[PDB]
Parts: sequence; structure tokens; C-alpha cells
Amino acid sequence: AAGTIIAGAELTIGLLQNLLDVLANVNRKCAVGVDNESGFRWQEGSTYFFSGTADENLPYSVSDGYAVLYGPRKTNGPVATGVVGVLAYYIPSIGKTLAVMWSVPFDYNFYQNWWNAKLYSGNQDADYDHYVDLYYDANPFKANGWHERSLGSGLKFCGSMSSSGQATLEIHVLKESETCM
Amino acid sequence: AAGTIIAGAELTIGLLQNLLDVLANVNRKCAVGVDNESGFRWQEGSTYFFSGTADENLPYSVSDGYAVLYGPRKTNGPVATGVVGVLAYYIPSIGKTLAVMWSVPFDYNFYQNWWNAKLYSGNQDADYDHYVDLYYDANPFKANGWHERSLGSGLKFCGSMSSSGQATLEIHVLKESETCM
Amino acid sequence: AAGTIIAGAELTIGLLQNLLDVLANVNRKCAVGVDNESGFRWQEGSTYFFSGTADENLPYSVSDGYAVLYGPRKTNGPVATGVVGVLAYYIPSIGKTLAVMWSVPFDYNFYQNWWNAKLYSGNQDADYDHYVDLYYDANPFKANGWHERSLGSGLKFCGSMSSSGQATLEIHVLKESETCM
Amino acid sequence: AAGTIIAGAELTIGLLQNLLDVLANVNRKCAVGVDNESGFRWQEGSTYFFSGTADENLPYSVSDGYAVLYGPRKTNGPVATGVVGVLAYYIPSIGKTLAVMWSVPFDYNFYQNWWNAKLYSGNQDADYDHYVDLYYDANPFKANGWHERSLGSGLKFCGSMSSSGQATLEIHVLKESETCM
Amino acid sequence: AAGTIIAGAELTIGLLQNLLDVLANVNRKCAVGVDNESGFRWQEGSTYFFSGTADENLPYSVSDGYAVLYGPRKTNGPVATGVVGVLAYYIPSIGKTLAVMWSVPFDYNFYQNWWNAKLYSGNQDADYDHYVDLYYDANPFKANGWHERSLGSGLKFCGSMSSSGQATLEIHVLKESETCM
Amino acid sequence: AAGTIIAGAELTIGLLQNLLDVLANVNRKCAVGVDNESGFRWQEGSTYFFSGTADENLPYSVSDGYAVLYGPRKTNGPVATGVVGVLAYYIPSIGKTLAVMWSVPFDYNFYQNWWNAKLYSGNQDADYDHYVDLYYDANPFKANGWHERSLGSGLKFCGSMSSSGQATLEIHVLKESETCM
Amino acid sequence: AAGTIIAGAELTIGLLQNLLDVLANVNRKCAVGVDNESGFRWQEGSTYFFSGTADENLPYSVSDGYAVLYGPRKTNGPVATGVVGVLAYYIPSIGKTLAVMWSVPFDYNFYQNWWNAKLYSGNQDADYDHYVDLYYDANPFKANGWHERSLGSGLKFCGSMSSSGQATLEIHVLKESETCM
Amino acid sequence: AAGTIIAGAELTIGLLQNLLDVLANVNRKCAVGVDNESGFRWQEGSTYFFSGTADENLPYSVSDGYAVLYGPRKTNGPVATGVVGVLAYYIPSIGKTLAVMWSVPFDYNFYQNWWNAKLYSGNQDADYDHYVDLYYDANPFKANGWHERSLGSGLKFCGSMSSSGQATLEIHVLKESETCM
Repeated sequence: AAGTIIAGAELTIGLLQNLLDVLANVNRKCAVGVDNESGFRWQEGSTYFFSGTADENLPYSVSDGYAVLYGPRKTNGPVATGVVGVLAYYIPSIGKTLAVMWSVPFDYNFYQNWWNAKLYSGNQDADYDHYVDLYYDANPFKANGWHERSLGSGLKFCGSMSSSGQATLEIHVLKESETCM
Repeated sequence: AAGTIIAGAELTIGLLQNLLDVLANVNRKCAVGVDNESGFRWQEGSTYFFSGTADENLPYSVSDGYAVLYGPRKTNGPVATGVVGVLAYYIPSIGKTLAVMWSVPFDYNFYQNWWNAKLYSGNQDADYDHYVDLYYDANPFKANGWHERSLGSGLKFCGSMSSSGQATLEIHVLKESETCM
Repeated sequence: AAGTIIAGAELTIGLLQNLLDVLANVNRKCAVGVDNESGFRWQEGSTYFFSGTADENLPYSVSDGYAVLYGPRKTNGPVATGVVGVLAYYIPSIGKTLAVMWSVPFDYNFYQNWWNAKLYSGNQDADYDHYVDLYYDANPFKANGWHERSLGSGLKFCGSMSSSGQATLEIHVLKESETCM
Repeated sequence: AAGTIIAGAELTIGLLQNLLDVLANVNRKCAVGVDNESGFRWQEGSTYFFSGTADENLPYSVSDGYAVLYGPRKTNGPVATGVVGVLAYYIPSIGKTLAVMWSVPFDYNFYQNWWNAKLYSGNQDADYDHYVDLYYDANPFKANGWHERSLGSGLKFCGSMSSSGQATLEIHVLKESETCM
Repeated sequence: AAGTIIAGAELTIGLLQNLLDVLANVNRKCAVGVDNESGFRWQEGSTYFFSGTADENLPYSVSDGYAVLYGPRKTNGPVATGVVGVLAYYIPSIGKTLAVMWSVPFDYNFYQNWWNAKLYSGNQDADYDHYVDLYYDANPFKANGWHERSLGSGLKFCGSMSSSGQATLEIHVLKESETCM
Repeated sequence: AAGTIIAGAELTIGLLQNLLDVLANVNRKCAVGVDNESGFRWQEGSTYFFSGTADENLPYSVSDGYAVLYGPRKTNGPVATGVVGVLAYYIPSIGKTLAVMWSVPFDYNFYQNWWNAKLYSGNQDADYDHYVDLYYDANPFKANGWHERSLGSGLKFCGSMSSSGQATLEIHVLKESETCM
Repeated sequence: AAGTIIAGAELTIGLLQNLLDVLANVNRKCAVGVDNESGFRWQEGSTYFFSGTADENLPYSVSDGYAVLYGPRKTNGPVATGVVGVLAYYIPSIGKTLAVMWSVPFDYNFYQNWWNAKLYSGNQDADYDHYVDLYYDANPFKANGWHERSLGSGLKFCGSMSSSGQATLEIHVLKESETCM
Repeated sequence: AAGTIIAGAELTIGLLQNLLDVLANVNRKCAVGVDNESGFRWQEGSTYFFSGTADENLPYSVSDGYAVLYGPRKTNGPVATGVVGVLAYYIPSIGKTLAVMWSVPFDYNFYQNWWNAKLYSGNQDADYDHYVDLYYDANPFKANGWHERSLGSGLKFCGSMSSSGQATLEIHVLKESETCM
């Protein structure tokens, strides 16, 4: 009697372990290259994750002519969330903090890759209120080739994001007088 | 009684997991080499995908004597769609944008590899209306050896596409006075 | 009752998946080396496939003292067709097109490896009517060692084909005054 | 009768071996880099683990301009505990001991990565009372980018921790007069 | 009823797939080294297979002090035939063709490795009538160490064959005045 | 009837082979580095194992400025014992023998890593009575960072042990006048 | 009824395939090094196998100060026979042939490794009558270290054989005036 | 009826194949390094095995300042015997033979590693009567660190053996005037 009820448990557990091995093996990541051609040194590298993590620290500071390379990724195991976060640096030469946001979803049926960058007044930690401002209020970019925008304070950026789910985000931060790389 | 009805579920799930592992493991890609011998610098690399994605960015710009190497691919998982997209660059020295299209289908029973290239007036992002113009209205080429065509504005291209489903697309963009590589 | 009818479906699907894995894993290819010792530059590399594909382009042109290396192969999956095709180049110094044909069958019970080469008047794309002329009307060669023939127009070729199903085709195109390599 | 009761034992043992293989294969570690820019030699490297172990010794001493690299990790087998510990060194030039704490949990539903550093009066071994002081009483830092704090005695540190579960902890110990690396 | 008749089909197919995997994995080959110390250039390399194939061409010609290296092999799949063939070259300096034969059977219960070499009058393709002459009428050698024989026309050969089923055949063709290598 | 009693034997043997494969694959070892900075040559390297073995010999002697590297390990197979042993050397320049002890248990529920070192009067082989003296009577050290102690006879040691179960033991033997490495 | 008779066929075929995979995977070989320090050139390398084969030829000749390296092996598949054979060379400077014999059995319950060497009058092929003379009539050596014997004609040999079943046979052939290597 | 009797045969054969795969995979070996610092050349390397074999020959001779490296091992397959043997060399400068014995058992419940060395009068082959003398009558050494003993005839040895079952045996043979390495 109950034997085939175990057979029903076996079919259920077989389907469930296949689900959890799929949600575990689905990989999402961003390579986040942010290149400082701005003429100003950046410091106090701060990070926030709405989703995901990174296995490495930011550089403490970024002098002129050097890049942040950062490798944020999806949480291990069957978590079903993408990579979504902010990185921010203080720029003491202008009294403002540069923040950069990326979103690399789990579910491309409802979401797509987005990125943004902006300056905020004073020294600020990266947190949820920068994520909300960069992702909803400050008009982020799609992962559909190169885009350029002013930051204010004599600075500018150009950047692009791959549209895949293992995405490269590249940003060059420049003075307004300079041609994008 | 219901036991063999589980046996029917097992035969169904066995056939379905084999289908999804086949549609997952079928690989489609284009290597898209576009070589700038045109005498003019290209900028603001823009991309559109009707199907597929790429794990890398375009170069921001392409100076004379250098090539775009770009590796667009099918979406991961059992998606059953090929690679189909446009890449476009602004050419400020002539006030026009060069666009390049490729199609590398999933289903070779109904489709084949196609490519095209053209100039459009002014700076334009790559999007669906360039895909429709390059794929239906502007007479694309089959993947059957080398073809050559004028762009207007003193420019020309020659290119070819492999007919496989892991295709190489090679295009040389030239001045009208030059012999194709 | 129907249980063993599933057992009959299991025996059928087991035999069928073994068939499709055999027809998938059977590999057919030609390495097609065509060496230009003719004293004339070749251009506008054109290709036709009756069966199979290649993952690479032809060279656009072939200057004197250089070779076309081309790697046509069977279609992936359980297709049960070999490699069969034409490659052709225009020779502007004589106003004719050199075409080369190879056939590397799936089914050696009914077919064998064949190759041929000829000049045609004017610039022509490779297509089915060159395949029919080279394979039926123009007396192709078996894969049984080296053969030599005149092209007309002061040119000659010598070539050979391996008889295997992963065949090397080597052709040297020469002036009539020259000893085959 | 009892046969299917063995079937119940088989379903139970199958679920349990999968649990123990998951809790075994879940990996937690900290790479603990502590860099001595303090102008003073450190000695008598001491360690405490609340959870986990390391496969290597501390350096006995750390001269000025050199770093402790230490690789503490989770206990092998299905232990279900993270990495949590203290490392401490005596600084004879000031008569105090520098301690550094990290926590890299097993269970991110209830815990997160934390770190701290402080000076204690006299030579002291690392033990549980330093763990309690550094983790509860002395206000530890989250793994959310770079932080800086004074130690007293003319010394300062800046450091950061990755938020992952295979975390990098980097600390630079500096004189109060110096800019963080 | 018919259920165990499927059981009989399963035992039959299990025994048959093991047979076909054995006949497929049994490997037979000859490495055929023929070294030209004869003082005369050889040309128009011709080949015949009674059994097997090769994945490479002969050299078109063999100048004095150089060797034919050729790698004939058994047909892929469960074919149950060995390697058996002739290679032949024209020697225009004497008006004769050198032929070399090897046999490397599938079935060592009924056959063994044999080889032979001879000169024939005029230019001739390798075919079945050379195989019959070299294997039955012209007294071939066993694979039992080095043998030497005159060709006529001032030429001689010494050679040996391994007796294995992955055999090396080595032949040195010499002038009658020379000591075998 | 007895059929399911075989089923009970199968469940028993399945659980037992999993136990013996776990107790076999659990690895315990010590890397035992003992560094001679003592100014005196050591000789007649002697060893005792209470548990475990080593696949290598001691050096016969250790001159000043050189180290014993020794790799004692758990016995292969499902033995359920750790590594526990003594190594000893005669020091003829002082008429005493240096012994070093380590313990690296199998069962960390009841035991932990311990080490010790001492001088004994005259030449003595390492045996069980040195193990008892070093492990119970002579106050061994825990694997919790660096420790230092006098040997008498003008000599001193500092050392540390990793607390893992694949432990590094490092000892520096020094003159009383010297600062520990 | 007949169902369990198939079960009896399954137990029989399972035991038989395990037997044939054991008799197939059991490897027997000899590395046969014969070193010519004799002052005389050897020629016309001849071989006989009572059991086994080799994948390589002998050298045609062996000049003074050079060695025959030869790698005879067991027949592939479940043959249940060892390696047993003779190699022989003509020595024209003395008008005699040196033969060397080795035996490397399959069945060490009834046999052991043996080797021998001798000179025979005139040029002779290696065959069964040399095997019988070297293995029964001419007192062969066991594989139990180095042995030395005179050949007559001013020559001597020393040699040894490993006693394993993947044996090295080393022989130095010397003049009677020389000390064995 | 007899069906479950086959089930009893399956449980028996399953337990037996696991036994034979364990007794096959258990590896026993000795690396036997014997170093000649004796001032006298050794010759005619002889070997005896009570258990095991070696895949290599001894050196024929050992000049002063060179070592015998020899790698005796357990017999392949499920033999359940260790490595036990003698190696011996003649020393013509003193008219005696040096023999060395090692024992590396299969069964450490009843046996342990032993070694010995001695000189015997005149040239003698290694055989069972040297094994009996070296293992029972001449007081062998345990594998418990370095030991030293006189040979007579102005010679001495020091040596050690690892206690594992993949043991290193190292022996230095010296003149009585020399300090052990």
C-alpha cells in the first residue's frame, strides 16, 4: 500500500533535486571595471549588495590612470537571485562621492541588465538608498552598447554593459574636456 | 494501479529531460570580425539582439587599421533561438552610422545564415528597425563565400560568412579606391 | 497490462537513442589544401555545399606561392549525410574561374571519395550546376593516389585525396611548364 | 511486510547522506592579510578559534613593512559551523598586544561577516575573552567596504572584509601620521 | 508472457552491443616507412587498399635520401577486416614502377603479417592485380626480422615488419653496390 | 522468506562499506619541521610511533643552520587512530638527547593537538617512556600559536603547531642568548 | 519459468566477462637491452616468438659501442600466454650468429623468468629450434641477479633479468679480455 | 525457488570481488638505497625474493662514492604477501660478499618492517639461507630510526628504515675510520 506512496516521494524528490541542482548551477556575475581618468584620486571604497557578493575587496584608493577591477557574483547554492549592488568612492578633491550601480538579474523574463553612475555630495557609504536612487530615480542605462553622461563638478563618464548574465561592465570616468577612450 | 501511472510519468520525464539537455547543449555563435580600413575613426559602439547575447563589450571606438572582434552567442539553457543582432558605430568624419547585421538561426530547416551592412544618416542606436531594414528591406547576403558592395559616401565593404552554426563573419570596410584585402 | 507496453517503448527508445548517438558521433570531414603555384592571383572565394558546412571563411584572395587551407565537415547531429561541395575563385589574369570539388560520403557501401578541378569562362559563383558538372560530366578522380590534368589557359593541376572518411585533399595548381611539386 | 520498512530506511538514509554530503561540501574560509606599516616589530603570534582551524602557523614575528598572511577555514566533515577566531601579537615597543578578530558564519540567515581589531595592555594570549570583547563589546565592522579606526598608542588601522563566505580580510596597521595605503 | 521475451531481446542486444564494441575497438595499422637510397627520384605516388584506408596522402615524389612515411589503418566501426594494400611510385630514371605491399590481418588464427616489394615495367597505377602478384605469385616475407632481395635494374631492398597488429614496416631501397643501412 | 533477510544483509553491508570508506579517507598528518640554530650538531635520528607511520627516514644528523623536515601520517585503511610519536637526536657536544613529541588525534571530540620538546641525559632511543614523559609528565603545549621554553644546558626552543588535523609543527631550537627567529 | 534461466545466463556471462577483462588487462613484457661491446658489427636482425609480439623492428645492424633496445610484449586480448622469444644477429667478423632468448610467462605458478645467449655456426634465422636449444638444452639463467658466461670465439657476455612480469633483460656482450661493465 | 539461491551467489560474489579488489590495491614496496663509501668496488649484484619482485636490475657493480638504488615491490594481483628479500654483492678487495636484507610485510598485525646487513666469506649468490641468517640468526633491526654496526674486515654500516609499508631503506657502508654521513 504505502510502498507506491514512497514511489510518489521518490518522483517528488527526484524532480526537486533536479530543480535545486539547476538553480545552484545557474551562474550570474558582473566583471565591474571602473577606470579613473578623472585627474582626481578616489578613496574609501564602499560596497552594497541587494543581491550577490564578491570574493575580493575593493582597492582602498584609485589614483589617476588606474582602474577598479571588481568581480561581484550570485550567492552559491539554489538562491534564485542575481547580482545587484553599488560600489562607491569618496573624491576629496571635489568633496563628493562617485557611486556605480549594476543589476544582473536571475530572471530575464521580468528583468534585464542595468547600470548607472552618479556623484553625491560629501562622503557617504554605499547602501540601499543609493541603490534606489541609481536604479529607479536617476534613469539607469540598458546593456545595449556604449553610453556617455556628465557627472557635474567638471567630470563625465562613458560606459557599457554586456547584456548577458555573466556581464562585463566597463566605465571610464573622465574630465569633461576629454574624448572618451 | 497508479503505480504504472507513475511509470508513465517516468517515461514522460525521461523523454523531456533528454529534450531539454539537447536544446541546452546545441550551441550557436557568431565570431563577428569587422575591420576598419576606411580611413575614418568609428565611435559609440551600439548593439541590438533579436536573439542571443555577448559576454563582452564592443570597443568604444575603432581607429583606421584596427578591427572590432565581437563574440555574440545563443542564450544559455533550452531556449531554442539562434544568434540574431545588429552592431552599429557612428562615423563623425561623414556624419553617418555604419551598421552590421548577422543571423545565425537555431532551425536550419526553415532558416539559413544571413548578414548585411549599410550606412544610415546621422548618429543612431542599433535597434529593431535597423534589424528589419538590414534583414528584409536591404537585401542581405547568404553564407556562401565572399561578397562586395558600396556603402555610399566614398566607402565600400567586402565580407563573408561561414555557413555553419558556429559561424565566422568577416567584413573589411574600405574606401572605394582600395582593393579588397 | 499496459506496463509491458511501456517495456516495449523502453526497448524501442533504447535502440533509437543508440542509433541517433551513432549517427551523431560518426565524423566526416575534408581538409582541402589548394596551392597556387600558377603565377596568377586568385580572388572572390566562393563556396557551395551539397552536404556539410565549414566553421571558417575562404581567404578573399590567393597570391602566387600561397595555399587555400579549408576545413569542410559533416553537419552536427544525426544527419546521415557526408561532406560534398565546391570552392571557386576568379582568376582575373586569364578571365576564368577555378573550381575545385570534393565528395566525402556518409555511406561507403554505395559511394566513395571523389574530387575534381576545372576552369570555367568568366566570373561565376560556386553553385549546384558546378557540382553537377564536376561530379558527373567532367570525369572526377578516385581517392587512390596522385593524379595530374591540364586546365587549359596555360595551367595544370596535380592532386590527391585520402580515401578515408576524414580525408585530406591536396591540389597543386601549376603552369604547364612546371614539374609537379 | 518489513520489506517496505527497509524501503523507508532506504528513503531516510538517501535523504541523510545527501544532507551530510551538502554540509561537508559547503566551504567557508577567511584569507586574513594583516600588514604591518606601524614602525614596530610584532612577536609571539597567538591564535584562538571559536569555530574552524588553519593548516599553517602564524609567523613568529612581523617586522615593519611585512604582512601576516593566514588562511583559517571551516572544520572538515558535516560540522555546520563557520570560521570564527582571533589572532594576536605582542608589540614590545609599546607594551601592548594587537588582536584581530574575524567571523565568517555557516548560517547567513542569522549571521553575517564581521571583523575587528584592538590593542590590549601587556602581553596576552588570544582566547575566548578577546573574542567576546572584539565581537560584542568593541563594536565590530560589517563586510561592506573599507573602514578606518585609531588603536591608541600612536597607531591606526584601515581594513575591509569581503562579504562572501570565502572571504578576504585585509587590514593595514599604520602610524596615525600616515595615509592609508 | 511476452515480457520475458523482451528479457530474451535484452540478453541478445546486450551480447550484440558488446560484440560490436569489441570489433570497433580492435585496432590494426601499419606504419609504412620506405626509404629511398636508390640514387633515383620516385614520382606519382599511387595506392590501393584491399582492406583499410589512410588519413593522409603519399608524397607526390621521393628524391634520393628521403623517406615515404605512410600510416594506413583499419576502417572505423565494427568492420572485422585488417589493413591490406599496395603503394607504388614511378621511377623515370629506369622506366619502371616500384610497388610495396603489406598485409596486417584482422584474424591471426588464419593469417599473419606479410610484406613484399618489386619493380614492374612502365608507369602503372597500384591496383588489385599488383596485390595478387605481390601477395601470392611473388613470394612475400613473414614479419620475422630483416630480409634482403634484388629488384633488378641495379636496385636492391632490405626491410622488416613487426609481427604485431599495429605493425611497423621499414624498407630501405638501395643500389646493389650499397650495404644495407 | 530469507530473501528480505538478504535485503537486511544488503542494508547492513551498505552502511558498513560507507563507514569503512569514511574511516579510510579521513586523513591525519603532521609536517614536523625542527630547525637547529643551537650551535651544536645533532646525530643518530631515532623515532617512535604510538599511532601512525612515516614514508621517509630522518636525516642521520643535523648540523647548525639546517632543519629536520619529517612527514609522519595516519596508517592507511580504516584504522581510526591519529598520528602520535616522538623523534629524538643525540647532541654529543652536551652529552644529552633532544626529543620532540607531537600528537594529532583521530577523535577531536575527546582529544586535541599537542606537542612538546625536552633534553634527556645521555644517548637514548625514542620509545614509549619518552612519549609518556613528554605527553603527561612534562606539560605539553596546545596548538594555539607560538610558545617558548628553556631546555637547560644553554639551549632554548620556540615552536608552534597548527590546530588542524593536517598539522604543521614548527620548532626552532636556539641558544638562550638568541632571539627566536 | 525460463526467466530465472536467463538469470543463470546473466550470472554466467557476468563471471565470464570479468574473467576475460582480467586475462586482457594482465600485462607481460620484456625490455630487452643487448649491448655490443664485442669489437664486431652485428647484422641481419632476426626474431622468433613462441608467445607474444613486438610493435617495433630490430635495428638492421649493431656497430661496436651501441645497443639493441627491443620491447617484446604479450598478445592483446584475453590470450593467457606470456612473452617468449629469440632474437638473433649474424656476426660476419667471426662467421657465427649470436642468439638471445627470453621467457616471461603468463603463469608463475608453473613457470618463472628465464634467459640465455649463445653463438651458432654460420648465418641462421631465429626459429623454434633455437628456442628449444636455448630454453632446454643450453642451460638458461633464472631472473635472480647478474650472471656471466663465455660464448667461445673470443667473446663473453654478462647479463641479468628482472624477475617480475614486466621484466628488464640487460645483456652486455664483451671480448674475453674485458671487465663486465 | 533457486532464484534467491542466485541472490545468495550474488551476495557471495559481491563480497568476494570486494575482497580481491582490496588485496589487489594494497601496495607494499621498499626503496632500497645502499651507498658505497667503503673504498672498495662491489660487483656481481645478486638478488633473492622470499616475497615480491622488482621491475629493474641491480647495477652490475658499485664503485666507491656511488649508490645502489633498487625498488622491490609486492606481487601484482590479490597475493596477500609483502616484500621480503636479499641483495648481495661480491667485494673482491676483501674476498667477501656484502648482503642486505629487508622485510616489508603484508600483515602488520603479526609482523613489522625489519632490515639487516652482513659480510659472508667468498663469492656467494643471494638465496634462502642468507634470508634465514639475516632475518633470524644475525639479529635484524626494527624500522625505528638510525642504527650502526661493524661488518668486520675494516668496514661498518649505518642505516635506517621507514616503518611504513611503502618503506625507504637507506644504508651507508663506510670504513670503520669514517663518521656516518
